[PDB]
Order: sequence, then structure tokens, then C-alpha cells
Amino acid sequence: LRELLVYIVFLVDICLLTYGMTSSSAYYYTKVMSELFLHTPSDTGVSFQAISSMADFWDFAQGPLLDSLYWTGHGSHSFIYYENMLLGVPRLRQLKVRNDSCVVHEDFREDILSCYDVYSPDKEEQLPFGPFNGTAWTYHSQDELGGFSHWGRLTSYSGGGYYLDLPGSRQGSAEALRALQEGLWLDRGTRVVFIDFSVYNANINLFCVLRLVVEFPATGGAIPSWQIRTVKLIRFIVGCEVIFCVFIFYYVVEEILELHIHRLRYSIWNILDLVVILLSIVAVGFHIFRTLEVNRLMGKLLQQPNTYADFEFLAFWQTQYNNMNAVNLFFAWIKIFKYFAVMFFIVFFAYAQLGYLLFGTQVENFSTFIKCIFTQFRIILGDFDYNAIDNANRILGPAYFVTYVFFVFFVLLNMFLAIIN
Amino acid sequence: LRELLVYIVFLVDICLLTYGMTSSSAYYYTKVMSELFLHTPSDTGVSFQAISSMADFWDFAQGPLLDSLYWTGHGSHSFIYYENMLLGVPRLRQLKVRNDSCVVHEDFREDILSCYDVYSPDKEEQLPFGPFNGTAWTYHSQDELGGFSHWGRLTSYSGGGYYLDLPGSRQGSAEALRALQEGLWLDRGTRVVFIDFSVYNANINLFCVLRLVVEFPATGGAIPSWQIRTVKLIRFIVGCEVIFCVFIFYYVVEEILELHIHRLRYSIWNILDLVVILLSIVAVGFHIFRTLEVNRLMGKLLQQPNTYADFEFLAFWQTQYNNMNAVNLFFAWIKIFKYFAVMFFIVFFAYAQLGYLLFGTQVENFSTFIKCIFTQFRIILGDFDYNAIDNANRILGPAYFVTYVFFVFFVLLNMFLAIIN
Amino acid sequence: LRELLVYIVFLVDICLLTYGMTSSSAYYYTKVMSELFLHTPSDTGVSFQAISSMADFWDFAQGPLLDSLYWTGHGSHSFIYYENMLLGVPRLRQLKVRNDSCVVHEDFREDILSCYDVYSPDKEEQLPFGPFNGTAWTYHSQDELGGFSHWGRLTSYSGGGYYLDLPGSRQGSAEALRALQEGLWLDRGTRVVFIDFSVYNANINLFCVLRLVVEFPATGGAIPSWQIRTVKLIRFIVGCEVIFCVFIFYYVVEEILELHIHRLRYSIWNILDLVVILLSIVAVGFHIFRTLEVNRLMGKLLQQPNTYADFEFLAFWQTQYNNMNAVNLFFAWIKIFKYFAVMFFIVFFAYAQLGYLLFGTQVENFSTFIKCIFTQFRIILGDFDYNAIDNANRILGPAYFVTYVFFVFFVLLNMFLAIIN
Amino acid sequence: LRELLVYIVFLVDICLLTYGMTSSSAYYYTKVMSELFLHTPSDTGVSFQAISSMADFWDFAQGPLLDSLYWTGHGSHSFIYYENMLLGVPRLRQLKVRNDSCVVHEDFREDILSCYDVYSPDKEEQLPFGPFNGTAWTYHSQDELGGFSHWGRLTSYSGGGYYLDLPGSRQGSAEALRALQEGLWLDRGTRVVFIDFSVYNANINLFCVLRLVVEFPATGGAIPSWQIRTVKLIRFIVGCEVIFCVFIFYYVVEEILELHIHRLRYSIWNILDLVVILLSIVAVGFHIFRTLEVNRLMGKLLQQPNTYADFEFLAFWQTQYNNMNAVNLFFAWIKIFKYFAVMFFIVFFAYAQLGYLLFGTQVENFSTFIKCIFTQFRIILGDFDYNAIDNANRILGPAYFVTYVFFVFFVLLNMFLAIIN
Ligand SMILES: *[C@@H]1O[C@H](CO)[C@@H](O)[C@H](O)[C@H]1NC(C)=O
Ligand SMILES: *[C@@H]1O[C@H](CO)[C@@H](O)[C@H](O)[C@H]1NC(C)=O
Ligand SMILES: *[C@@H]1O[C@H](CO)[C@@H](O)[C@H](O)[C@H]1NC(C)=O
Ligand SMILES: *[C@@H]1O[C@H](CO)[C@@H](O)[C@H](O)[C@H]1NC(C)=O
Repeated sequence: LRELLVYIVFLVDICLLTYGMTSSSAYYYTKVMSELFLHTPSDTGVSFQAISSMADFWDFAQGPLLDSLYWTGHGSHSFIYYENMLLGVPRLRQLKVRNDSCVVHEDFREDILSCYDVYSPDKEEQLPFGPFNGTAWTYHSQDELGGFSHWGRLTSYSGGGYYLDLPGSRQGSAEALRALQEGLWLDRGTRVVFIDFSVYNANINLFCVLRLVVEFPATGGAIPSWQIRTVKLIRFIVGCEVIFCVFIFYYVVEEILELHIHRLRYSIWNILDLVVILLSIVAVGFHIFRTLEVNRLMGKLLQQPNTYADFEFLAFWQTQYNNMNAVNLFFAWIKIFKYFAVMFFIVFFAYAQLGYLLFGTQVENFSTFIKCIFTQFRIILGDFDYNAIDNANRILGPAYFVTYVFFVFFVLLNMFLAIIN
Repeated sequence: LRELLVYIVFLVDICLLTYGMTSSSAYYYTKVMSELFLHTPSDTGVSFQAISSMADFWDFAQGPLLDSLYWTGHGSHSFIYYENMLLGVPRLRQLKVRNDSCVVHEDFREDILSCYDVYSPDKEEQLPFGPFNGTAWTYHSQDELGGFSHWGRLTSYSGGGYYLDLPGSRQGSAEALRALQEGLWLDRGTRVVFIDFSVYNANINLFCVLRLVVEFPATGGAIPSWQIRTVKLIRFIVGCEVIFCVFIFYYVVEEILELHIHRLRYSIWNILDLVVILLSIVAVGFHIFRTLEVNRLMGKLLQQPNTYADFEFLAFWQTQYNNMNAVNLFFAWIKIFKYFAVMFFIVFFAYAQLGYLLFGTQVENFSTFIKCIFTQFRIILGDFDYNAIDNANRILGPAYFVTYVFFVFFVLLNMFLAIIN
Repeated sequence: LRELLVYIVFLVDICLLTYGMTSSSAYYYTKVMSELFLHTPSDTGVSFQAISSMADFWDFAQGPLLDSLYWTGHGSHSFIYYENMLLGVPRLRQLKVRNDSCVVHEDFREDILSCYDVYSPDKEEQLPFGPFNGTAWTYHSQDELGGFSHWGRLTSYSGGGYYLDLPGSRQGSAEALRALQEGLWLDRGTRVVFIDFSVYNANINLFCVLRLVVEFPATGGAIPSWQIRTVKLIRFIVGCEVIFCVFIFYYVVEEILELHIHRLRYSIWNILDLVVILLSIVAVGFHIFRTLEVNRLMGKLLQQPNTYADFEFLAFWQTQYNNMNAVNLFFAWIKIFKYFAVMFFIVFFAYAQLGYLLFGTQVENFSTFIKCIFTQFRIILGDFDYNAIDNANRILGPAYFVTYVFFVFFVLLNMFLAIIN
Repeated sequence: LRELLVYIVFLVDICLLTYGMTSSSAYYYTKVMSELFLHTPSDTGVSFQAISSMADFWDFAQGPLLDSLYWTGHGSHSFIYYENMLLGVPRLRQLKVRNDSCVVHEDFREDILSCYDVYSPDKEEQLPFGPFNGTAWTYHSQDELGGFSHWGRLTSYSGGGYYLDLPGSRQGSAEALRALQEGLWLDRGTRVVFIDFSVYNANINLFCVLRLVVEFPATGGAIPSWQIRTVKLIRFIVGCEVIFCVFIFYYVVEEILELHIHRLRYSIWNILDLVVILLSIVAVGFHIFRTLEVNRLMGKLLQQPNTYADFEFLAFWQTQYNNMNAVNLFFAWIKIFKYFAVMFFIVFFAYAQLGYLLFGTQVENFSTFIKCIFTQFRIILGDFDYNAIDNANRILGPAYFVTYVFFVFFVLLNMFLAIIN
């Protein structure tokens, strides 16, 4: 039709555009790259998904990441598999928090005088502490480095300081970090230690970026997380987009001509048009930023080759970019169709609240309030761990469980008997 | 309204009161604290969740709890992570049972003369047995120590004797326990060995208590259990409670004025009022007991610092306290609404009884009668282990299973056909 | 009533009789006893649930069963935990099969001349093969030993020969089995090697028996199985039974007086009476056999203490005895109520047959025809392993799976629409 | 009947024919054979299901496959268990791809000059590269070897070159492969390395074949797969088939006599006849090919015993043969009965597409488009891994999950309310 088949042409263009850079050879690259640094055992046998102390972080960052980064085809650019190059050098930016962040209660004094705190956008340390200026002991601002607010497991973070751009040799990084041990760069009151680098292979034209987080909470310990993102970086790779750039102006006019002479009563198909139109401009804006930044970053590197080229910013934005391409593509696929629970939610969150207060600690599920909707929703499906509800209190755990399951069955049965006719 | 909005004000006060001490930074403290002592391997590789013998308990209590408690910021109060202090010293109270507890049957004599027994509140040993008075070999009563009845995995316990308050140094505790080996303090007929201590950090104001149970049943072996509880201990932290203290007297009067001139016919909303009123007085009584006992326990410790300050009593009562706050909070959330199976249960417990007698041993599920309701109820949901029903007898296991599942489907189908109209 | 309340008295007597010997302290004894021999690692690290070769069976039977049986309270009767005695000595009976059991096909000769076979009640070796008479190299009949037909994993067995009653000392059993290695007692064509012994504790009066099977199939390898059974052995322990003996004669008369003057038309409540009556005589017959055999077996042992007292026979019959007590108890509990699929089964077994022929090997589920009803029934519930259906052929696996699940949903939906009214 | 009972006779003949060679002793042979080479640890502890690097492939192929193939009843034909012979010798055929396969983009030059590629039927290396002619360094065509197109995990393959027929001794294969290391036969740009051999036992007359794939993708790493197939090879074993050969001509005539004088309107029972008739000729053709090829392969081996007898071709065709026997047997069992979703699929594949683009990498499920129908169909059943949807992005993962599950429940509920009457 003159109005429907145009949208199919718009579909197949926006389909072929999203799949334009959809390497079908990416998730095995994520396998090799994830399970080369994460799951590798050390000499004493510590891996990144199973780090919890602090003295073994300095075994992880000297055995399975220093003896797992520097190979010597092979030249001097440190191909990590022999099939993908290390571009730039990693860096280790550390947040800290300060001693008088909050005050201890007066029952405990005289021994417990220094009182660190949970991380907030306030309460950091904008102060140097080490022996002499070496960049790794001096704070640097949020806009001297430009790194966006990382989102870890507990709370968000910022563009913190104390970073150390690594050298590019096996003996060099060991003589850096071993001399960094006795300085105690990881002192008592750290909140996150990052380590960031990235690698690129020729064979399928994919940049993969690797962010490795070792966060030391206020309670103690270490609860690690990783973030491996693998996308195209680059892109006849460009001519399919100039027909896609037409459709934004093609559809905003057909929207506003209905909106210009609109009546005083405007359905959800209008916002269905709007949510897929507004994401398109955000998508097409990112290409210019990529073509500036990727070129700037390799221009920064072919002279002065020992420097951290920051790929994490446009890596995160490229990842949210093709996430947004997936989401507006899905909205386009749903747009092809253009041809009581009040007594349930307030008790649903009540059982969630009961599960959060009973099962506070002792379970790493049920542990914030949101996760007490996701767990308590998975229980409606059938994924549950009763051997850690019954291993928590032994009296109210099963008492919660049996009557919650009977409540779910009662409320799923009650609605249908009067709605069947 | 004048009767409904007051209850919302009562809700938001009782909500903010329960969340007054709801550290959102507690379950990672339970992670670090649990997985620092439980899951730590020894030199020969024994962990607390995987202890079963008796000669390896004395490797667990000399490698991963003696080389995992005494670190040397750092002073002399034994910060276990470098971020949480060891307050007091642990202790090791041991129950025992006596030789003539029950008599062997007459077919077996002449070799099997000593006959220990399952644990009961009777049948203990109120007798010293070691070389000389050192507190670890002499019984102490239930009210010389004051410890409540612990509830282990098999049956309850009492405030038993034989305890050993540990010293506060690395060489000292090793010279204690190594000299305690050749005395054979853990002899043949023990029923529980406890070890209790607790740690507190400044950074978020939480007391976590740790009770570690190694119980040696009448059959032999060891089947360990732990109990880690982590709560506030302390608490402008107090002024939100004086408005909450008003509402008890506010609502008991409005209950009894209906009850004073009551008719001769009193619904379940009355006991709905009663169950949330009666828990409130029990809740507000605990604060005075905390403010006495926490102060007494740190008064006991700043002079004579080498002593066990008993936190387990008010720790258990604080834990049942905020459990009760969760339960009456849930009853308040359910109280916002104030604006045939006879041929199924007797066969349900019959299949439970059949499963208990067929699957007696060989499965650590199905193993008491209650657990044959919880397992045989989980089978209605979908969590089951058919590779240990079929690995038990191979003939009646599947015969039980298939016809029980067909019975559940038949009785879940039969009720709906006549109730649909 | 005069007919109903008598049955309740019969219930409570038959309930208290079955629970007369229902040690509530048995499944932890099965835990300690199972996980003391099964899951124990060797020096080179082989456990009984993970044995598959033949040269490591002789590490399992020299490290974690010879250094895990002989401890030196402690006398000379080999308490294995220090809390349960080793009564008698173990023995190792071996079946074999003969060289000309079946003939190879004529394409393969000249190299493959000896042709052993799958086990049958025929085709054994009633022949000695070792150097000299020592009982371990000479066949013994099915009625020289009296052992019942064991049922292993593949097929049944018989009372085979070649057994070796072990000595009762640490050096003695090692000098037995090490001298038994170079004789090659486990030669190429074995089908089962057993090892049987049993242990008894005073503390709760339970005999546990342990049968450990290492079967070498015709294909090769070893696919082990165990059989641990733990029951009373013994039994004021006897006077509750003389009232139970009354009810057999009480109810057979009331059955036959209805059957003597019966009409020419006899419902399933009659066979409901019969199945619970006929099991009662079988139950009460076993007590006399226990009181003879248990007494005979300890009479065999207090003189000549170095001999295998065969507990496995009445152990198996005691286990099927209290299984039958569970089953007729369940029938009594179901008897308190005395106050199209033709187009589904033939395709059900057809999909079972398709799954057996597609998924023949490569999966240890789906592997006989029966197990292709149990697996293909578990798929209706939700326990399935799609990562070994898709890891078998990759083309017909999912093709079987998706349309079988759609068939199950179609046939579970089709029956209800016409049966709702 | 004269038309129905003939088909039952045809059933029981075609049943007994398919089960004619249905070794009930095959899946334990697959257990021993799979878990003898796959799951065996090396000296440094690498197994075949857990190989990912390249320098540890040369530990897998020198410890747990060179010290796990050559045993020294025992003669000189290398019985691998002592109960199944090694017939022939293994071989190691390697595919490669060439340097100028695709060109790098112009932003990256001067360092990244060699650019290998994903595997295709084009782009190989038909060129020798090693020092001198030894067969292992020279390409051989697809029809010099005759090996069919293997189907690995990523994409299909072909009959590639570079193979090395192994010798038949322990010292010989080690002196082959250790001298093959310094030549670097596994160089940077390999795509698959195969290793193929097969073993046969006398005891139940089964040939099992073993294909072991170590594929090095374009990204790097190694993602291994295996293929173990175990069938009869041979077959009074032949006389049951001459009655089965009658039924093809018996039923094609009864089909075409209906088809010769057929009306101008031909139901799906006709193609139901056709799909079970046409597979029968394909089945009966394979027997002649087996009787030629099995005889040729053992004729190739009794003289010149050090050669690879290719069993993989007729092994794959025998496996698809008894797969086809299972499928037409199932169609025969279904043939005994001869006596809106348009708004669901386009959003079903839309959610699949959203899951493929969100969950591209980071999950080895959800990873191609097809697997986003199999996973997103398993979610309707209940097998899902929410701890890798929530561990992927943390924002859209649960947002996808909750509304997809609510969509599935809404569309499964909506169809029944109007179809109930
Ligand atoms: C941090 O603590 C140290 C003592 O350990 C103290 O000297 C210093 O002044 C404190 N600095 C801040 C910013 O709290
Ligand atoms: C306990 O047993 C010992 C022998 O081991 C005996 O000497 C002692 O009297 C017994 N004591 C009790 C209280 O049973
Ligand atoms: C078994 O095989 C051996 C050769 O290994 C042969 O000497 C002996 O006669 C055979 N015995 C039987 C009973 O098959
Ligand atoms: C492969 O690369 C090498 C350099 O490593 C080069 O000398 C050779 O000519 C290339 N051959 C092909 C076929 O690309």
C-alpha cells in the first residue's frame, strides 16, 4: 500500500542498518576474552570471579593478569592470544573516602578512632597521600580524565583519581606493581579499584573493551564485578545509512502534519510513533561522534604509543546505542499492527517487605527491595532456592513460603471464575 | 479520614521505625563474615560446611580459625579484615552425655560395654573429668553462664558447661588448643561443641555475631551448622520512637472502648487488631533491655579486656525482635483493607508417611516427618530430585512418584469442574 | 462405631507397630556411613562414586577402605568412627564369565580370539584358575554361600564364587590384597566384584549393612553402585506385637464370613481388604526368622571371631519388610474411606521409542526403554536436560523436543473442553 | 483384517528389523569411551571439554591421549581398556585459511598487516608451508581423502588437508608430535584441527567411532566439540531382512494402484504413506554399501596394518540410517490410526531479535537467532538462567524478562476464553 509498504521498506532498511554491525562472531570473542582474565587461576589459585580478600587482589594482578597480558605472530604490540592486539595500556583508577566521614557513636571510642564510610558522590579524598608525585598517589578530578560515572554493584561512582597508566613490558609492569605494594596504594578505606584496557582484532573488525571492578565495601571484603563489551567500532560500509537518514525527515513531517491541524483529542499509537522517531535522531547523532572519537583515539596512539586511549566512554555509549537500536527495532516490529490487582500489589510488596526484613542478610538473593520483587516473582515461575530460605531461620522461612505460594495460587484462581463468562 | 488516615500515619511511623535500623549494608557484611570462616580451606583442605570427622575439627580450629582471627590499621584489638574489631574473646562450650545413659540389649555384651545416647535435657554429665581445674574440664550450670537453649539441627540444647574462654594472641591460642588436644577434651560421647564470638565495625554501626556449631550425633560423624546474625546494636537516632510509643496507648483505648460496651457476639479483624497490638509492647520493651545490656557489656570489657562479653542472648532476641517487627509490619500492611480437602489431607500425610518409611535413610531430604510435607509440597511446585528417589530402591521409588503426581493432578483437576459455575 | 472405631484401634496398633522400630536417628548414620567410604578420596584421589577404571579399584581398596576401616574407645574389634563396631569381616565375591561364551563374527579373527560376554545366569566360570587352593581362586556354588541374587544396575546376578573373607588387621589385609594383585584376581572378563560388610552401634541399636558393587560390563570400564541399608535388627520391646497378632485372625474371619455366604457377584474394596490382610501374615512371619537368624549369627561370631556373618540376606528382607509395612500402612490409611488416552499411549511410547533410538548412547538418561518413559514423563513436569538433547545430534533433538512438548500441550488441552460441561 | 493386520505384520517386521541391531549394551560403551578421552586430566590438568588455549592442546595430545591410547590380554594391537581393540591408526587433518583473505580497514595498518578470517568453503590454503614433504605440511584435496563435510559448532567444513596418519607405538607417536611442535604445524590462522580414530570390541559386536574437534575461531581461543557414535557395523543375522524387503514392493503397488486411477483431488495420509515408503528404499540401499565398505576396510587393514581405515563416512551414514529407521518407525506407529497466532509469531521473533541484540555476547545461550527461539521457548517451560540475564546489562534484562513473561501469560490466557464454548 502507499502507507503500509513504505513502513516495510522502512523496516527492512532499519533492520539491515542494525544488523549492519552485528558481528555474528562476537560472543565467542567474549568467551575467550572473559574466560582468559576472569576464570584463570593464579599460582596460589585465585580467580577474578572468586576474589574476596585484599592481599590476593595483588596475586590476581601479578600472576593471572601480568603473566596473562605480555606475550613474546609476535612483534612488540602484545597480541594476547596471537590473534588480537593490545591497543594502548591499561590503567588503575582508585576511589577513596576520608577519615572523618561520619562519627562513631560514643559507646565506642579510644580504639576505633578512624571511621570510613559507604560511598557517596560526597566524602571522597581530594588529597595526595603517598611519598612523592607519581600520578598514582595524587587525586585527579572528574574532568581531568573524562571518565563517566561507572555503575557498580552497590551504588554509582564518579571519575575518580589516583590512576596509574601501566607500562608496556613484562618486567616493567612487575617492577611497577611490586614497588606499588610497599607504598600501600590499596589502603584501608578504598571503595573501588578499577582496571581498564581493551583489545582489537583485524580478523572480524571488532573492538572489545574490558572493565574489571574490585570494590571494597564499607563492611570489608571484596565483591568483584566485570564488564566486557564487544562491538564494531568501525562502520562499502557506509552507503546503506544515507537511505536511513531520509526516513527521519520522511516520518516527522507525516507526524506533524497530523499534529498541526490536530483535533482537541490526541491514543497510544501517537507515542508509539514518538518513541521510535525520537530514538532515531539519537542513533544518527552517534555516528559523527564515533567518526571523530575513534579517529582522535588512534591519532593519540600512533605517536606516543605508551598511553591509555579511552575507549570506555564511546564503548558504553555504543553499547547503549545498539541497545537502543534493538529497542526501537522492536518498537518498529510491534508497530506493524497499524493496518483488579489492588488487593494484590499492596500485599505483593508486603510479602516483599517481609522477605527483605526476615531475609536481610544470609541470602544474596532477597537482599535489596527490588530483588525482593524479582525473587518473589521468580517464585511464581518456579526458580527458587528453598535450601536457603529454610537455612535462614527454620521457623518463619517455610511459614512465609507455604502461605505465599498458597496466596499466589488463590489470587491466580480467583480472577478467572467470574471472567470466564 | 479521621479513622483511616490516622492508621496511615501509624503505618509510616511504624514503617520508618522498623527501617530505622535496617542497614542496607548488612548482607555483604554477612557475605564477608560467613565466607571468611565457613568456606576457608585449611592446610589439609577442610572447610566448616564440609567437616564430618573429629580429627579434622582440630585442623579447622587450628588453621582456618586460628590463622584467620589474629592479624598483625592494626593495634592490639585484632581487626579481622583491617576494618572490623574483635570485641571480647571467643569461647567453646561443650555438652556431653554419660556412660550409663541407656543399657545395651543382652545379645551384645562383653565388648560394647559403654553406651552413650542421643541428646535430651536429661542424661548430661555434671561431672569433671580432666586432670585439674582449668574451667575447660569442669561442668558449669545453666545459670552460671546464662546462655539460652540453642536450637541445632537435630534437637534443642541447653546452657552447658566445659567452656574455654580463649586468650587474645596467636601463640596463646595455639598453645591453649595444642595442649588441649592431648587432654582429649573432645572425647567419645560429645554431642555439641560450640564456638562463639562476635565482631563490630565502626563504618556502618553493625554488630554481627557468629555461632558455629559442630555437633557429634549418637550415630557418629559430625553434621555442622552455623548461625550468623548481623544487626544494629545501637539505635538523632532516638527521637523517632517517642511518637511510636504514643500509638500503643492510642489504639488500646480504641480497642477496649469497643470491647467495654461490646455485644454478646465478638470477626477475625478483632484478632487482627490484637496480633499487631500485642507485638508492639513486646517490641518497645526490648529497647530498655538493649540500653541496659549493651552498656553493661561494654562496661564489662574496657576493664578486664580478656573476657567473653555475651552478645548471643540479645543478638538472638534482637533477631527475633526485628523478625517480629517484620511480622507486625506485614499485619499492618494487610490491615489496610479496613475501609473440601478431607479426602486430600489424610492421603497427603499418608504419602508423606510412605515417603518417610521408604525414604528413611539414603536421602537427607524426606528425612523427618515434617520434611516429608515440605518435600512432598515442593513436588507440587516442581523442585524435586528424582535421581535420589530412583537411587534409593529402584522399584517403589518411581511407583510412589508417578502415582503421587497423578494423584496431585487428579485432585487439582476434580475441584474446579463443579466450582466453575 | 462397632465396625469403624475397631479399625482405628487397628490403625493405631499397626501405626505404633511400624514405628516400633523407626529409629529417628538413622539417616545421619547413613550419612556418616555412606560418606565415610563412598566419598572419601584416595592418595591419588579416587572415590567410590567416581571409579571407572580397573587399576584404580585397587587404589580404592587399599587407601580409602584399608586406611579407612582399621583404627587403633579402642580395643581390638575395629570401631570405625570410635562409636560403632565392625562385626565380622568383609568379603569380596567375584563373578566371572567364560572365554567361549559367544563366537566372534568371521570378519574378525586371528587377533580377537577370546570373546567374553554380557552377564546371564548361564555362561559363568565354575572353574578354578589361580595357583593353589586359597578360596579366592576357586568357584563356590550358589548354595555353599547362600547369598541371594543381587540386583545391580544392568541385570540381576547370582550367588557367585571366588570370595575372600578378609583378615582383621591393618597389616594383614594389605599383605592379603597386595599379594592378591600379582595373582591378577581381577582379570579380563570379570562382571561384578562385590565387597560386603556391616557395622553396628550400641547407642541407638541399629544394624547398618554395606554392599559395595564394582561391576565391569562387557563393553569395559566400571560403573559403580552402592547399597547401604540401616535398620533395627533387634525388636519391653516385644509386648506391643501380641495385640497386633490378634487382628489378623480378627479380620480374616470377618472377611470370610462375608465370603462364605457370598453372592454370585463379588468391588475393589474386597481386594483392598485382601492386599492389607495378606501382607500382615508375611510381616509377622519375619519376626521368627529374625529371632532365629540374628541369634545364630552372633552365635557364629563370639567363637571363631574371624568370619563373615552374613547379614545381607535378612538385611534385604528386613528392608523389604519395613517397605511392606509402609505399603500396607498406606493401604490402611487409604482404607479409612470405608464409611480416553488410546490416542495418547500409543504415541507416548512411540515418542519413547524414537527417543530410545535417537538418544541411545550419548545420554545416560533416555537409555533403556523404561527410562524413556520416566524421562519423557519428567519432561511433562519440567525436569529435563536440553543441553544433552541438543548436544546429541543438533538436528532431530530439538525437532523431537519442540513437537513433543506441543503434543503434550495439545493433548492436555483437548480433553478439558468437552469435559467441562 | 485383510488390510489392517497386514500393517501390524509390517509393524512387527519393521520393529524387529530396527531392533535387529539395537545393542542394549551401547550407552555404557559410550560412557567408557567418552569419559576415557574427554574427561581425563593431563599432568598439568587439562581435559578435552575444558580446552580453550592452543599451547595446552599440545598437552592434551601428549598426556591424556598419548598416555591413554597405547597399553602394554595384550598383544600388539593396542587394546585401550584390555577389552576393545584399536583398529587402524588415528589421523589429524587440519584446515587453514590464507593471509590476504580480507583486507583490514585503513585506520589500522603498519602493525596488523596479516588478516585471517572466519571459515568459508572458499579462502582456504591449498599450499604447502613446512620444511619438506611429509604429508602433514602439504595440502590434500577433498577427493584425495574422501572425508565428508564435517559440521562443527560454528559453520560447516570440508575434506581438508595437512593430515598426519599416526604411527602405532608409544615412543613413535611422541617422537612424531614432539618433532611436530617445533615445526609449528598448528600456526596462527588454523580453523579446525581434527583427530579421528575408532575402536571395536568382540564381546557385543559394536564399532564405536570417535571424532574429536578442536576448532580455533577467527576471534581466537578454542571451543571444543566431540562426536562419539557407536553402532553395529555387522548385521543367523541376515534372514529377518528378506521378509522386510518384500513389503516395499508390497506397498508401492497398493499406493500406485490408488494413484493410477486416482481422481482429480488427492489428504495428508497420502504423504504419510509416502514419507514411510521413500525412507525404506534409502534404508535397504545402505546394507549393500555396508557389506562392500566394511569388507573393503578390513581388507585394507590385515595387510599394511599401519593405515587409517576410514570408518567415519559409513559411521555417519549408519548413524543417520538408524536415525531414519527411528523416524520412519515412528511414522509407522503414528500410521496405526488408519482404521490464531499471527499476533503471536511476529512479536515472538521480535522478542527473539531483541534478545539477540541485547544479549549478543555475554551469554552462550541467546547467541544466534535460532538459539533465541530455543531459549525463548524454554522460558515458556521453565528452564532459564536469570543470573545471566540480570548479569548482562542490569537495566533492560529484567525489563525484557518481566514483560515477556507477562506477554506469554496474556497470550496463553486470551485464546481460551472465547474457545471454551
Ligand atoms: C586520616 O586519618 C589519619 C590517621 O590515620 C589522620 O592523620 C588524617 O588527618 C586523616 N585525614 C582525613 C582527611 O581524615
Ligand atoms: C563412664 O565410663 C567410664 C569407663 O570408660 C567409667 O569408669 C565411668 O564410671 C563412667 N561414668 C559414668 C558417669 O557413666
Ligand atoms: C579361556 O581362555 C584361555 C586362553 O586365554 C584358554 O586357554 C582357556 O581354555 C579358556 N577357557 C575357557 C573355559 O574358555
Ligand atoms: C601469508 O603471510 C606471509 C607473511 O606472514 C606471507 O609471506 C605470505 O606470502 C602469505 N601467503 C598468503 C597465501 O597469504
